[PDB]
Amino acid sequence: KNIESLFDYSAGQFEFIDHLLTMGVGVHFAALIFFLVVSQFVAPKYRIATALSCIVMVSAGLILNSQAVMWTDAYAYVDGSYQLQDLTFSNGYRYVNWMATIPCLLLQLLIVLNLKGKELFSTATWLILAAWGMIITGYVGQLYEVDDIAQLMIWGAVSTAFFVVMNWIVGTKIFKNRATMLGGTDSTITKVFWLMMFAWTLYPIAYLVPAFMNNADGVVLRQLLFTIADISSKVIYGLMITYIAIQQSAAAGYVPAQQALGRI
Ligand SMILES: *C/C=C(C)/C=C/C=C(C)/C=C/C1=C(C)CCCC1(C)C
Ligand SMILES: CCCCCCCC/C=C\CCCCCCCC(=O)O
Ligand SMILES: CCCCCCCC/C=C\CCCCCCCC(=O)O
Ligand SMILES: [Cl-]
Ligand SMILES: [Cl-]
Ligand SMILES: [Cl-]
Ligand SMILES: [Cl-]
Repeated sequence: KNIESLFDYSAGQFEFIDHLLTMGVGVHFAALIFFLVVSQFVAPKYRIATALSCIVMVSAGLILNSQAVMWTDAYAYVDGSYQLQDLTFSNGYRYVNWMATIPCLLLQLLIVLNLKGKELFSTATWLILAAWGMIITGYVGQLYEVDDIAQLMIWGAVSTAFFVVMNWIVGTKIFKNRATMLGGTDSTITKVFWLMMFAWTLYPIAYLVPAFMNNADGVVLRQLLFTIADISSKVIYGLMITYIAIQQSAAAGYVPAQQALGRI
């Protein structure tokens, strides 16, 4: 069902994909240690936002690790190239994991936006429903990336509709609650919005790779786009969320935050 199964891979193509996934594991678990240590400098009001980054680091890191082992399990060097064996490789597990990681990325944004109570519960509910609609329709579409490209594009259009509506909720909440943010993070949160628009858009681009580059080099390109998008949407994004959480904690008088920012 996946275009990965259609091709043999040169030693260079196979080893580069292996190193891309392995490097992605190292980056996420290295960042995990950072968010863990820094969490003690976050005020209790925002500490959930930094803990969610730790949850995203292990969740994304485990999928990248699972993809890397599946990649080496599925292919062996036979007659001068890496060829498919018994076990299969698939990108579908990324979609299943997004069902958990995307709500975590959205929740930590709502936390540093100083949303509370019923507006927090209502906004998160609509964001998660829009995200799940996007992921499920996209998962169904990529099942047809070999057998029915036309069906992959129609499911992608439905998924893009959820994507655009989700981004409109995110943008509306950011620019409406930007005024409530402390320590100059009202400026920083606008860059987080544009980082999200850039990084999250890489995923539909990779989703369309079977339509404009259905060959072994397109397989490499898709994993490369996934690596750029994962690092930007989770690691860099989490580093900006954590900075915003620390800066607002210090502005609100949290002494550990003031001492942490003061020592650097
Ligand atoms: C850390 C993982 C993230 C931020 C995943 C983001 C996923 C998306 C933004 C989903 C994108 C899709 C569309 C925009 C329509 C085509 C199918 C979906 C999955 C790829
Ligand atoms: C924040 C951005 C993170 C970027 C992560 C990717 C880092 C490595 C990127 C690729 C460099 C180009 C590698 C050359 C590809 C060789 C083609 C091939 O033989 O398959
Ligand atoms: C084993 C696979 C390769 C492992 C590579 C290890 C290198 C990881 C490098 C950094 C990952 C990002 C985490 C850095 C924490 C924040 C850095 C900062 O505060 O500027
Ligand atoms: Cl607090
Ligand atoms: Cl507080
Ligand atoms: Cl993920
Ligand atoms: Cl073959």
